[PDB]
Amino acid sequence: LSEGEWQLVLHVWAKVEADVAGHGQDILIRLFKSHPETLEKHDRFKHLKTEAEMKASEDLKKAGVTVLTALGAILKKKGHHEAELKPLAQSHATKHKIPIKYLEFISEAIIHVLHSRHPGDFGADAQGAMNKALELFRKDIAAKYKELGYQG
Ligand code: HEM
Repeated sequence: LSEGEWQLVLHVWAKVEADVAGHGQDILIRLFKSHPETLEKHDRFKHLKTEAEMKASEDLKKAGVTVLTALGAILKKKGHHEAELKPLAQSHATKHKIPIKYLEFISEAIIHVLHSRHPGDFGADAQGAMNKALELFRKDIAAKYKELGYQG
């Protein structure tokens, strides 16, 4: 990415950082409504049925913060993220078994929620920069998955 593209990514991300849990809820709810098979991966809360149940769930709220905390740390490295990807790839490839296509699905949900919440900070320039950042994440985590023997 260019330095300007990185700055656009980090600009909108600072808006996420104002309420990380609420953004995480919205992104996971979007993911699970759009791609219900992904909910099955979360044993603690895979039985949730309605949007209201999802919003009330403490476990789902914790999960959203876990994801966004880790992704924010990755984005702030501006591509220089091998050390942060290493433990993530280890668990996601060998324990949770999250295929790349699920990482595509959550990327779509992140983009949807950022555009819904922050359109004036998420125009075409910024959306393209975030798309590039999230594609770089997925490309590099895929390479690390294969190093670990996982072809997902
Ligand atoms: C931006 C993408 C993602 C990030 C940064 C992320 C990050 C994290 C982190 C930091 C943890 C806790 C430590 C660990 O187990 O490694 C975790 C756990 C987990 N992740 Fe992810 N993750 C992402 C995408 C996903 C997706 C798309 C799924 C499912 C479709 C998923 C399923 C899980 C599961 C099942 C756990 C174990 C805990 C639980 O059941 O809530 N991850 N992830």
